Amino acid sequence: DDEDSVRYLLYMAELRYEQGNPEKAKKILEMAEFIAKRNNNEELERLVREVKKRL
Repeated sequence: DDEDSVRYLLYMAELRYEQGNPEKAKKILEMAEFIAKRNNNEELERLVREVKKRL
């Protein structure tokens, strides 16, 4: 239900941050946040902000 698509994007933003690319990680995070806030699941947006605490 598109929830996996947010988890996929979140993992990518961590990798791009891990590889030392801060700009791409924010962009994938912006895309992951757009979809998450348009999903009916509230845990999805909780995970997004949690990942934002890691970046």
